[PDB]
Amino acid sequence: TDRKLVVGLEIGTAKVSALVGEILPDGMVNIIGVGNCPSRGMDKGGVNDLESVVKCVQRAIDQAELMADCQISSVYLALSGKHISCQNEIGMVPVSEEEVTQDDVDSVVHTAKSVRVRDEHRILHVIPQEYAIDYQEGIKNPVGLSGVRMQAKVHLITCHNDMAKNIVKAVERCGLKVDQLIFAGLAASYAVLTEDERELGVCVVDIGGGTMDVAVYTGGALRHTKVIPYAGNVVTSDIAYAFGTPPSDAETIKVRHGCALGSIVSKDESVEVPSVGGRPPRSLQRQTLAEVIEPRYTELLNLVNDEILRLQEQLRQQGVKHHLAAGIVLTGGGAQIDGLAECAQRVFHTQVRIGRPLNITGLTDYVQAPCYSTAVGLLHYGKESHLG
Ligand SMILES: Nc1ncnc2c1ncn2[C@@H]1O[C@H](COP(=O)(O)OP(=O)(O)O)[C@@H](O)[C@H]1O
Ligand SMILES: [Mg+2]
Repeated sequence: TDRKLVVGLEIGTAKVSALVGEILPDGMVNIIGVGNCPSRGMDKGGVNDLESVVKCVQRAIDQAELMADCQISSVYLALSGKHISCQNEIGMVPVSEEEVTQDDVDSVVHTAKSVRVRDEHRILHVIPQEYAIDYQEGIKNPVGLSGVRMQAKVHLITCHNDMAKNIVKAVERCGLKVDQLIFAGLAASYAVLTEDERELGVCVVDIGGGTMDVAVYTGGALRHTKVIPYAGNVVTSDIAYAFGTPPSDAETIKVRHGCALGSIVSKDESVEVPSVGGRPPRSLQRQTLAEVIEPRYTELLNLVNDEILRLQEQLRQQGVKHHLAAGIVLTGGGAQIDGLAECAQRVFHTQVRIGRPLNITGLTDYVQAPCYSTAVGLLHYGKESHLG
């Protein structure tokens, strides 16, 4: 008769995004409300001023609430940060009456997640990877099948206990309930990935301001989750230091004229820059600016490439699919720079594409930017939370 709504909120380093979407019978999300606000009160270490973030959240909430003609009461909250980690466990149970029932599934996943976890961490996501019923490896939906012993591979995403307290207080002080805390990198791949790319094998890199969220899917299952604490802010620091310009201006010139490949930028495109110390403005070439951006971006993607390969090795020792036939998907705000899909192709030596949010309709023009990957992914994750 009506409409099922899902609202996602991302309190980022520079933007606070609130998205309102309808669940359609398709499985697509009809985005009917957008809310943007400059994220005031958050360092990269986290929240430094609660009252500022409360006004920021309710501002973004009020705009999307009015644009959608609804009443937001609960949200799906994103969560980024340095102290996010992962681990993989393996459980095994005797199959009840030699036919896999739901209680068989629930206990083997329970015995996998009931393990010692990284010092000062709690389980944020319990994601089963695949099941093995009597040496039929790689089973996704195993309920109903026959067998004696069943193995389950479960992927655990863990986070520090306190790293969410501030942003939960911020949202709760706006009269809103937190439906669930979602890892930002997880929601990102929910938005930019197709299901066949997970089957073929892919690696998503959510490139924000302070973190690079990396997820690796092989054989249709999430294999790895890694947070690298170096992103677009380190690139901005290079421009501010290599040219002697305020970081507020180094951020402007990077988004306005930056490029990850000095190979493709012309020699006659010249940019102007305000200098520090009240000293006269300087004039540099777009190519020279790209010659500063390229070494850092290459170094960052090599950190991801180094993480992909050593994971691929350990997967080879375990007899699990490992090849990334779908390639690399770079997403996030830091992935929107020119020439990046080409700079990454020289690093990973495979197909690279810049992914935007998928599977959406309505106000798609407002959230089609790769920086909206996490925000849209909160809508899809919450949609899957409903139908289940
Ligand atoms: N057109 C662009 N070119 C290069 N970098 C960009 C561009 N747009 C945004 N960025 C970078 O992306 C980062 C912000 O991405 P975002 O996903 O909003 O961060 P977070 O996930 O931490 O909130 C900033 O560091 C910014 O410099
Ligand atoms: Mg982002």
